[PDB]
Parts: sequence; structure tokens; C-alpha cells
Amino acid sequence: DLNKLLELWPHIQEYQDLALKHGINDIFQDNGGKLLQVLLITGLTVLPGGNDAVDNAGQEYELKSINIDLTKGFSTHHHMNPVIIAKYRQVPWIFAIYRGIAIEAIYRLEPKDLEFYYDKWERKWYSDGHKDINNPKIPVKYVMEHGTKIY
Amino acid sequence: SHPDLNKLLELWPHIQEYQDLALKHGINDIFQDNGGKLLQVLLITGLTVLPGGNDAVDNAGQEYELKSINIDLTKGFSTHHHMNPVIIAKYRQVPWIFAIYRGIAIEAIYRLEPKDLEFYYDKWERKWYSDGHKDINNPKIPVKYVMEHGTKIY
Ligand SMILES: [Pr+3]
Ligand SMILES: [Pr+3]
Repeated sequence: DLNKLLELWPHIQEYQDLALKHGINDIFQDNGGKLLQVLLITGLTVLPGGNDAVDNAGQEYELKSINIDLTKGFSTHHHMNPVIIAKYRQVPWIFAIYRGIAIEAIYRLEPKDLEFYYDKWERKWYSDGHKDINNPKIPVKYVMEHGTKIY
Repeated sequence: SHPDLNKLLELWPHIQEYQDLALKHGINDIFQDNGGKLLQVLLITGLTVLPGGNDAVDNAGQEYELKSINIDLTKGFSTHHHMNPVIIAKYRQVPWIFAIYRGIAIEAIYRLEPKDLEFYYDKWERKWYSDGHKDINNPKIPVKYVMEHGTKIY
């Protein structure tokens, strides 16, 4: 096994080198090694931790990821309210689907594809007497059904 | 879209092998919680990780306390956030493995026996009773101290 490390490490360092070039300081923390795949495939640039990335034309995106083996719904925001929703409405969303550490598929939804949920939650907020919804999920079936498959 | 994508494809088979290797050693995700870093320590020391006190055990049943730091971000190993005589008593029973990383690569690994750490244990204990039975907030062990008193395994 220690032999395996000597044979595998050189490639690992090269992967980290590639990660650094794209603004990922440590591939072994906070899904660093996973985010990199999405960035390279999609050609986006990461933004400082709101919107998570931007393309060469200056279009900002909201990025959501999921481990298909652990859950079946993308998370949004723990304290969902009209302020956040207003922000969400302005940008297209990138949905990344992983299986383990590997990227399996990537979908893009335009704001109009998410209005259904935006309107629903927004009405929810006012009807329940101004109560923040706890991280409402977006079914993977929904994204696969309404988004464009980039990968 | 990125030309760098090609590099990714060439490298991927090896990253997956690394993850495969990690699974056999009980690390679920190399890209989370320093998974890929911890694996290096396990493979070099031949230790087995322990499910979330003591953090690893060797083939002879000897348990160890394992601490690590990124020499670039700090020069002191953390201990415990609410340490008192009880935590100290647990610490005194096992040797400690100190892992030093530089970025994502291990730089050095040291082992200290309880005898090498009594200097700190006694001081922390006394302080607990002195300051009026109050838990000490994560006192640190300087890296220089571990380098001078420990056995360099890597
Ligand atoms: Pr975001
Ligand atoms: Pr521990």
C-alpha cells in the first residue's frame, strides 16, 4: 500500500496544482476535489463565498451539488425568505450530480424553470405569517426533467 | 470548456484509485475532512483509524491520540476545548502521533510517549485547580517541542 502511495502521489499533487490554478486551495477539504471537476467541465470561475461562479461573459450562477447515493433532493437555504428568493430569481442554477467523488451529470436551469418553486415558497412565506421555510428541497427528478443537460 | 479539462481526464483514473485505497482504510471521502491527508499518515505509519478520544490503533492493540496541523497556517497543535483532569487522565494512557502537513502533503510525523508529555499534563492540571476548577480552552503544544522530544517516524 505504501508502494501505492509512491505511485499515486505524483498524480495527486498534479491534480492539486490544477486545483490551485482555479482558485481551489485544498482539494482535500470542503469538497475541493469535487468542485474542481464541475469548474473544468463547465468552464466557470469560482466566486468568493450568494452566487458561486461566473462565466466568461460575466453571468453569475448559483451552484448546487448532491451525492446521488446519499440524497435525492438539492438543498437551498435554511432560512428561506423573500429576500433570498429575490436573489435566486436573478441567476440560472447549475446542478451537479455526484456518485461518490465522481461527477455523474450536470444540469442548468434558467430562472423561469425555477419560478414554480420560487412562487410557491414566496406565497408560503406570507401565508404562514412571515415564517422562514427550513431548507426546502428541489427534487432531482425535477431538475432532470426541466433543465438542459451540460454533462 | 476549459482546455485544462484534458488534464483532468488523464489524471482521473489515479484519483479514483486513491479514493479506492482510502475506502479500504476507512476513509469515506478523500475530498472532505482532510480525508486524502489522513490517508497518507495511515499508510506510512501502518495504523488503523478508529471510528470518530483515541484516534488510531496499531496491529498490537496499542491505541494512539492523533493530532495534525498545516505548518503553513499554524505552529501549534490543538488539544481539547474543554479539558479538565478527566481528559488529561485519558491522554496520559496513550502515546501521541503528531502529523505535520505542508499544504496537502505530509512533511513529517512524530511520536511522543506519555513521559514526553507529562511536562504539559502536570502544568495544565495544576492550572485547572488554580484558576478555580475551570476547563482550559484548548491549550496548544508547540511544534518545536514535538520536534525536540519526539521520535521521528517520517
Ligand atoms: Pr450559493
Ligand atoms: Pr483524538
